[PDB]
Amino acid sequence: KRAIYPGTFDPITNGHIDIVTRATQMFDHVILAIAASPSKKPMFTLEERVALAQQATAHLGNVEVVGFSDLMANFARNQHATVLIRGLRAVADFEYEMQLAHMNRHLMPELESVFLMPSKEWSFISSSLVKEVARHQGDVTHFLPENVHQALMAKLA
Amino acid sequence: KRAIYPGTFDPITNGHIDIVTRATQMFDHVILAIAASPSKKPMFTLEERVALAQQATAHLGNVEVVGFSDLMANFARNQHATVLIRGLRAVADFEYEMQLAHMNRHLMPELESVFLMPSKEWSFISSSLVKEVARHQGDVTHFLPENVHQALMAKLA
Amino acid sequence: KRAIYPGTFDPITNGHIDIVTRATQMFDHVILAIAASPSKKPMFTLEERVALAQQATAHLGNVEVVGFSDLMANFARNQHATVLIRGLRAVADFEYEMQLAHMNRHLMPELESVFLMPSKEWSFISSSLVKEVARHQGDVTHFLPENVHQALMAKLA
Amino acid sequence: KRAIYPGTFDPITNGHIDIVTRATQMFDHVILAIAASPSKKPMFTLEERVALAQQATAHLGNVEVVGFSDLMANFARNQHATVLIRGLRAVADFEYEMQLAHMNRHLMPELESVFLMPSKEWSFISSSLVKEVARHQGDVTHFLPENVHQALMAKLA
Amino acid sequence: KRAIYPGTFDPITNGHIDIVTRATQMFDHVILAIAASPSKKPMFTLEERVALAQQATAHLGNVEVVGFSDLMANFARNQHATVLIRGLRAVADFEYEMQLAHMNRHLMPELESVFLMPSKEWSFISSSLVKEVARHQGDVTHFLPENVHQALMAKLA
Amino acid sequence: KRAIYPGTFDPITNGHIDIVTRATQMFDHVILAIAASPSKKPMFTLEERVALAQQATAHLGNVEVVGFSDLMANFARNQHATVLIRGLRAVADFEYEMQLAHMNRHLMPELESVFLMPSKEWSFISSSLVKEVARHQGDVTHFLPENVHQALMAKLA
Ligand SMILES: CC(C)(COP(=O)(O)O)[C@@H](O)C(=O)NCCC(=O)NCCS
Ligand SMILES: CC(C)(COP(=O)(O)O)[C@@H](O)C(=O)NCCC(=O)NCCS
Ligand SMILES: CC(C)(COP(=O)(O)O)[C@@H](O)C(=O)NCCC(=O)NCCS
Repeated sequence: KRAIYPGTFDPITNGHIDIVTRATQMFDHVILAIAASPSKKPMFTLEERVALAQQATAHLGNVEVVGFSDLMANFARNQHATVLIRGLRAVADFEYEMQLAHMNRHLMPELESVFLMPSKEWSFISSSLVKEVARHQGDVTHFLPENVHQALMAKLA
Repeated sequence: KRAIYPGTFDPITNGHIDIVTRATQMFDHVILAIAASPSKKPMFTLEERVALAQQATAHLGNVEVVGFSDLMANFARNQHATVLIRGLRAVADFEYEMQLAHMNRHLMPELESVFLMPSKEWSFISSSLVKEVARHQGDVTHFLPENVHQALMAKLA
Repeated sequence: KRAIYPGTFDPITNGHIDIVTRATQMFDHVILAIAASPSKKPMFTLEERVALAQQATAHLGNVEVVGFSDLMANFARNQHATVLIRGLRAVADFEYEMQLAHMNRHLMPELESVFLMPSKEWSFISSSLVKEVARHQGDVTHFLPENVHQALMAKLA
Repeated sequence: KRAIYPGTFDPITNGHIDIVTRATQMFDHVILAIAASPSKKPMFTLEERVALAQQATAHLGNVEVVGFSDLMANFARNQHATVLIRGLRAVADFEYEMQLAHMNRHLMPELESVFLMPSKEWSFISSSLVKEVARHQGDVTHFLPENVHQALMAKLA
Repeated sequence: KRAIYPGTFDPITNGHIDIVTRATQMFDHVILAIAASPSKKPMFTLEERVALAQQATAHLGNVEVVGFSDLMANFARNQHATVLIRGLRAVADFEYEMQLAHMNRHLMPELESVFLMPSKEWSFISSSLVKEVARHQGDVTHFLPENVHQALMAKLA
Repeated sequence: KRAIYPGTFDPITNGHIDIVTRATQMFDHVILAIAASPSKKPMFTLEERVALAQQATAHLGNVEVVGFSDLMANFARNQHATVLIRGLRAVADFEYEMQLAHMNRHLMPELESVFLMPSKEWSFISSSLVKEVARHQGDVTHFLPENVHQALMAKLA
């Protein structure tokens, strides 16, 4: 059972770690796929995001961090993934998640979308807000792995 | 991995069959657990709902149908399940799901709640709606397993 | 074009009057159909709700008030209606509406469900809320047609 | 400023304690008003719910617990309150809140409805869920004040 | 009865065709109005969008495809439209649709907003996602009229 | 009791006036804080927005209009505010408001978020839509204070 957990992870947060950890307990191998070509230019580059994610999940043996470009479904297919991990926060855009799941099912029926729920601790935060806050002189240490915290300070300095 | 798909299944519809089927393709064994749910004054008795579900899933070798009146978390632990399956078809079916999911996580942290999405075909139906239509002699053959439709027909009028 | 505005109308409020009025300006004939809805244990009998609605819409020459206990789709077909009217005032009043709408489309595909939006003035009221307030002797004259308020006053205390 | 926190509190949970506490830090005096709510067939009698709330808030010197069967707006006016407190933990708990809020504003315009947000810890619980879990002998000590848990234990089984 | 169905239609999809077709069955004349001056620059130009829409609705006799600039309400007024067609997908932003409907009612009270529901087949897809997917090497043939499909390939080539 | 009511107020609307007025009736001093460095470039400059807001709230004695940059929470802290005013429209993005409230609670626990509800009159409009409409030759006089109306005409001229 190969599962894929795609996203921009710009940067990876404790919420992401929470989700991927829960996934590794259900599936044999989990590919943490980092989107290589966003439309929004990232705060961190693909290479940086991959490095941060690799370090943050170094302790997770069955987790593989890999960057990818173009369509996520095409990458999942080539990686032979049959499970698509999606984190559902309390503040998630449910309607959007439904569009995404149905579109991905259309593109690759053999890839089953599964939604996991993070701890209440990370159920109300998003990478978008974390960056915004950090960029505006706010403390977001609590939401990030130590390595990501150190990298973010250098990035905003 | 042993997964438990809990619900009232009063009656089990094609929507439920859709969800349990996706579950069996993902996990080794799936226990479709039917709760007594007396506070809901079910149309069919627990024994009836169990028989209907057993027949409706006879073709699924990895599905085991069982009834229970225990606390969901205790039953899951006692059934040796570590994954809890629930279907998501609408926003309303999200806030309520998070409460149960977090409550179950509190009672049994190792029980991971997984949410699956049904086919577009069954995204707008529920046991409740099917029963209401049937109570008015409307054709619901399209939404129920054969044995269940017969049972529902016989149960009414 | 013949349109049918179905509901329990227990009792019909100014919100309903608002919707049916917008309906008459759009379609040639509008049938305000009151469902028996026994499972809801209506405050007023079907006969009472029909009389209240008839009086409350006496000024609307294109509105016909009728009661029914049949399957909504069959009644619509038998009334020669091809448009089904429903009001939308909130998100909750959307997911539930889509289920009925898709179920009715399944039973009678030529019956097109149309959703209208009430005035801001009636966007937060419902028959249920009005009754609850009235049960506590609160002033609800503002939300109900004159004849309906009298009837509600008489019905209670 | 005198504020009134109305609800059924059947039973009062740690979530309610969280909300009322935030209320006392904001307003001089807070009246936790427990509605009879007979249509809800409360588990505990009004007298019982009042006693449970009184004990659960004994440490809060600015909180006054009272029971009422009157129209919420009239009781608020008669209690000389000008602020109405309500907690928000989910979307569902928003559309329903706006209806009551606008209805109360109609009955008593000077009564300003204020919405507070509970801690993440209590964002997914409700009296209803706690009771359902307790009816199945599940451990709910974590979500209820000590005296309330004892009372709930004694009330059941 | 003249109805207007406004949008950017960039490009027109099967969901749009579904909605406009349902509209032509209720109203005498339907103006498929294509927004001429978006803020987001279109994938296809206004002229292209009009050509694609005209071809895709060539079989619909009472449909008129027309481009317009500035305020939709001002165009509707000059076109003497009294019905404003809005498609409501399951994944629609309901709150936004309410803002839009109320703003348009403020601008032109004589223009009544009517919401139609597409088939379940097109209830979870948006032009936004279709473009995104196509632009990233995904197959979206299923969601577009043949002529639109051919035009999109040339556009992305 | 010092409360802060932050926002971009670009420009200030009747909805904003409604909310700040309700706030001044509950708290001793209200700081209407205008965001100085948005990401979206404003229609009106910070200086203009402050001037417009000052004029529009000139009649409100306990209201202080002040511009601020960087993190709102840091400004609130330095201003010694303990109440954070948030307006909740019927068309509000509730999930987003929850993210914001929780993030701000993390940043400054002593700042309590309180949500107020505007009149039904302003419950379905946003500054975003008002600007869009005005920019496209639509009448938005009804939603703005006279001074803001005059300033907007000059701005778009
Ligand atoms: C049956 C169900 C899964 C709900 O499913 P439903 O929406 O199909 O009725 C839930 O009510 C349940 O778990 N019941 C058993 C009693 C219990 O433990 N309840 C607390 C659940 S958190
Ligand atoms: C009465 C109503 C329109 C619902 O309206 P309501 O929200 O006003 O109670 C619906 O329950 C109905 O159509 N009842 C008739 C029985 C039926 O056919 N039910 C299936 C509807 S899909
Ligand atoms: C008790 C409550 C505050 C609702 O709270 P709840 O969600 O905790 O049950 C409401 O039902 C109420 O105000 N009841 C008193 C009767 C009344 O005036 N109802 C109309 C309220 S608009």
